[PDB]
Amino acid sequence: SEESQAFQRQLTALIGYDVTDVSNVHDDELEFTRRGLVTPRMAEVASRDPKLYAMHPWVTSKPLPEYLWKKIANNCIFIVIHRSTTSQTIKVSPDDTPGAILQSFFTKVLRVCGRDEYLVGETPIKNFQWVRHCLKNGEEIHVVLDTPPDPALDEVRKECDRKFRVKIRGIDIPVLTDLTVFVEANIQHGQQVLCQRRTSPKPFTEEVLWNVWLEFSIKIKDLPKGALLNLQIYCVQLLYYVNLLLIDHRFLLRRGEYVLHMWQISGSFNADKLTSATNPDKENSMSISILLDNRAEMPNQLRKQLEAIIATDPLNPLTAEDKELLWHFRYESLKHPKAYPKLFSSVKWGQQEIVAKTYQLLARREVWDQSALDVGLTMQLLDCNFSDENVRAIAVQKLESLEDDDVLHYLLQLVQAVKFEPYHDSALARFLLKRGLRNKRIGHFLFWFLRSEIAQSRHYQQRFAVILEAYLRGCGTAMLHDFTQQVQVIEMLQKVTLDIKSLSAEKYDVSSQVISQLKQKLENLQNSQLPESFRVPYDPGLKAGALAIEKCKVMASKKKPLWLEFKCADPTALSNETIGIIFKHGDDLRQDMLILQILRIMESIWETESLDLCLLPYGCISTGDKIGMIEIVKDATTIAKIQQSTVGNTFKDEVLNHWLKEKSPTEEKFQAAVERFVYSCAGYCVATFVLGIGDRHNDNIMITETGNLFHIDFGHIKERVPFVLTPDFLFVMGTSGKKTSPHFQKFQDICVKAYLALRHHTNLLIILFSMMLMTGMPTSKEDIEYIRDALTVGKNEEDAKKYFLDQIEVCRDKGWTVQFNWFLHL
Ligand SMILES: COc1cc(-c2ccc3c(n2)CN(c2cnn(CC#N)c2)C3=O)cnc1OC
Repeated sequence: SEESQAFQRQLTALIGYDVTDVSNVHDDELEFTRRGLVTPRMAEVASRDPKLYAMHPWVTSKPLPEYLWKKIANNCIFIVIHRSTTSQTIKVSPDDTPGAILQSFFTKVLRVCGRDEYLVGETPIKNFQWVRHCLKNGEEIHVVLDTPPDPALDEVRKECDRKFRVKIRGIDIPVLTDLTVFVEANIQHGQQVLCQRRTSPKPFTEEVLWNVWLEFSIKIKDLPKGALLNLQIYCVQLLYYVNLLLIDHRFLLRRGEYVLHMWQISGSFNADKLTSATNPDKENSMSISILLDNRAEMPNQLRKQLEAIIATDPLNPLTAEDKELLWHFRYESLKHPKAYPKLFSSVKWGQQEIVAKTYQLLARREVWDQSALDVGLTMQLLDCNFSDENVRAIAVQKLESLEDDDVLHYLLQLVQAVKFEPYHDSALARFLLKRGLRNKRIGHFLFWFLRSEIAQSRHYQQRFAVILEAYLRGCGTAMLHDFTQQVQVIEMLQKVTLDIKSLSAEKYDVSSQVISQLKQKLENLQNSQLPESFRVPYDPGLKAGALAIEKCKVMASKKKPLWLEFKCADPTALSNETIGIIFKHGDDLRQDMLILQILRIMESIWETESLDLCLLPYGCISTGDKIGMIEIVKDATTIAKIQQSTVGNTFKDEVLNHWLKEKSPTEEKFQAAVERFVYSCAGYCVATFVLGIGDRHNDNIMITETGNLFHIDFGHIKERVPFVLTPDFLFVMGTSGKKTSPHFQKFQDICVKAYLALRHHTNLLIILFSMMLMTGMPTSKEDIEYIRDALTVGKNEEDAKKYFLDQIEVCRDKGWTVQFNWFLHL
């Protein structure tokens, strides 16, 4: 069972989709996966330590960077321990374990003050990510000595040689000028079309019957597992598509009569174009009716030709000659882990004997299994180009080597790669499931990532809902309760936002009656509907309480987002500084998340070289359909507001440096803010250029009261500019027009340092950019090819440097021209 069904309805409301539903299925694949995921779930649930699971220590194995070492040049770290009224400092060694620190206190568990963050485990104090954050931001480590959480709170509820042929019967649309239509049928494996047959064109009426056998060149014997029957309707524009796996989840050849509801084309290779899901909109979609009733040493010239192809970028095209060379010299190629994506692409997957030879090659995998982990290389074997389950599994096996900290870095992109999986049950989906069940911070973000996709994609909601349910059946009752609180808040907040948008007109000014109407709605919610407290979706250590209703406003944007301010539910909190969240409707925040995540990856790439470029990747989490939560960075303003304070537009190079010294109460702070500005500006010019999101308006660029520059709103994105480096930015650097400056020559120094460092991880970035465009930007070959030129691929560090320095010179030669042209719109 009775309560066994009351739990499934809880699960459904938490997921945002009912997995028990068989209304849009043509086989048991979803149900088989739903059952197949119980084993890996139970295995991980039974293997995790309960107390370390409860305290989820956020830690790293990585060295403490050189810049944070200067911050503690004394070899002594101060930790202040609180208990009721008492608070006492303790001199600690960076290498000390929290247990050894605790020993020193009791001679005279640890929880971060105001956060659900624990400094527990056999890790040194220099390796805790909260300690590193204090070091970087020049903060004092305030901790409280309390009782550990009880693990009983994390408990789980007890659970032939013939040619292939397809008969196409016809097509039917409920509602349709007098045009012409035909059906194109493709045998696809990865992005490769193994065979293509078409029907004769028939007039485009609402019922189009053919009754034709489409006999392909491929033998049934030769059909590879994970091959798709891609059925397309053309009129020459592609209007409809649908896919069918030819070999099912139990290795059987697909047979019988099918009535498939198809996807419409709107306005190129999207992840949506690969889905095995059928369109659930039965009343308005197009349907298709089908029937299935079926060694000497290498010459130097060649080794060099082979090395030159192996060394090449992931977006460099492999010619037939390259593919034959790679395939012929496959045992030499196997010696290079970097050759693996190229070598697996040179395989004729439509030939059973070649696939067997490929599997034989995969068995001689000592040099791959030995090799150090390259995530960029691993991600390449997980994109749209690899559809083989054994090729993909060797990538997933490399991921198992990642520490939890690295999982969170790639998690979003890893969840998106599940879209490229032929089957619902994959090594990738099981890996994500196991990692989320092991660490609460991974499971927290995995929930929201999986949820954002269920609510915004019809193409993949069915697969992601089976993965979420498998996670939510193992995360444990406390985790379940947290998600419940969080989902309740978002739902009532979404309600409020839609009502606010409706009252307002299209007029620039947000009505003062509307901002009062909001104040009344938020008061009528807090009284008996809204939960007393919830975990912040984009910062799960941080718990929000009751709204500060007098601080809540509607932002003067045409999407009318909600500026919300909450009290911190934690009594031990160091400050009375409110928690600020932007609740926005209309924008699909997945793109923003994807860009904000690449920003974090670029920060790690930089850390690898002891380089800190002070980026500010603010919290941003897609919570549902066209909705989400955005972190409000406290003590921050837009460059456009600084440009409207002393100037007051309907600009001036002076105002920024003027605003910085006005905001800094001391000279050693103002100059620190100027270096912070020059590093953050360098960082954002570099990051923004390689991503091609450089040409921005002053409005979408912010700065903190500490000179920390940061771009915002990457949603959407004649005279062009590579990045934003307007004369006001140059004024803080102490220059005008074409003039040298100690800070400016240093800014060029940081840019080149940062740019050449990003170029050291070219492959990782290209693959992430491509994956982002494929799974989050609904793209073409040209749009993807941008980053190749941006990262000056195949070029030496000198030519590459001459490129970025000229980019700086473009912004200087253009001044405020492109900036004013942005304002000329308004
Ligand atoms: C509403 O549209 C967006 C805004 C931001 C964004 C992010 C951070 C901040 C803001 N907007 C505004 N803001 C801010 C303004 N004043 N203060 C200081 C305070 N309190 C903070 C931020 O920190 C990010 N993405 C968006 O669209 C996808």
